[PDB]
Amino acid sequence: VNTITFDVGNATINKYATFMESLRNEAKDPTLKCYGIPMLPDSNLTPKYVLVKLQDASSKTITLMLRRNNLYVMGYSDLYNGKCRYHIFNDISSTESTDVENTLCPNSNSREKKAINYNSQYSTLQNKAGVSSRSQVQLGIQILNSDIGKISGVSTFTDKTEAEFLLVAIQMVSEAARFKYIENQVKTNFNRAFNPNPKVLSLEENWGKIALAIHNAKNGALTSPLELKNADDTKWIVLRVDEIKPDMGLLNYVSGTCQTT
Repeated sequence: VNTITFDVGNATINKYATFMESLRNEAKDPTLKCYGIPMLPDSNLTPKYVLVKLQDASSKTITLMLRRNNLYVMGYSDLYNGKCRYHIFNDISSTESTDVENTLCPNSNSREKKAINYNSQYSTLQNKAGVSSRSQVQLGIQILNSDIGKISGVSTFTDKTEAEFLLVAIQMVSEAARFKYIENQVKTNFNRAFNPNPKVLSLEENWGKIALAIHNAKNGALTSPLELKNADDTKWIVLRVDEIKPDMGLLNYVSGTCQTT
């Protein structure tokens, strides 16, 4: 398994772009694509995971563990009290939890469990964060930096603090890797906090359906309309791959052949 580092504490637009490029190039299958868009591999291709190490401005770090097949965050680690502490989501199987423990913290003689005591669904994370919509949790580089400092090396912290950090990190790492549109929202707002707009949220919620729509399209024509949102919360009825492709960084894994270019 590879570990890709993003220096949040000394970040720039160009270093975030490079981070996104590196993460997509690690995660993608070496050959699968549809309409020129790289696709994630099956659940069997090794390495099955990708690690992302987030560094704050005091060189404290938090390492996220991503499943390569779908880019979901499985858990994260940090260094406290001389130990590697692994924090696994409660919605991971026993077998995957063993991989998470041993991938995040391979030294079994100096590690500690500190579970994430809730699942990874956006509805759940929003509930723990106290918000009716994650539009209400701002994203940004200084927020991510600050959030790392509230957790890394910190004995105890609230579920709200943790859920806020996860909402931010999941969206600025996995969702941005999935969607060039979301990468670009971060870059357009690089110097400031921002609220994820209706198009961000719609893309995030529909990523799997988008992948299938593109994989199934014949000669660039979607088999059925794909309804998403524009940034002003109006409907976006997608009819051709041409309209959605620019927003895509990675397709979810879909079995079977497709139009490859």
